[PDB]
Amino acid sequence: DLKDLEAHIDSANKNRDEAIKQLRKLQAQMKDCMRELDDTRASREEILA
Amino acid sequence: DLKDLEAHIDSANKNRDEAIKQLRKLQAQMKDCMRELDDTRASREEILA
Repeated sequence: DLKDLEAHIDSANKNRDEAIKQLRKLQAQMKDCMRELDDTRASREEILA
Repeated sequence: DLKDLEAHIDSANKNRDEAIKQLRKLQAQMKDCMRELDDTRASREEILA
């Protein structure tokens, strides 16, 4: 049980890394989309107008 | 130590929940920006023409 919980801790930490890894990639992707959406909405709305 | 491992699993799972909670709010914003960019892509590509 100790080794099972120890291995489970690695799986729990590994599972947390998966969600954290996606958050890191999603954050970089969201920031790029948010930054682009800011310049695009500020430029496209002006260039299209 | 077995009971102590449960705290690490709870703490590790708690940290993953925090990242998942923040990722959920950020993942939704990323998809929202893509929708505006997609709508602006066709418009900027056609309105500019």
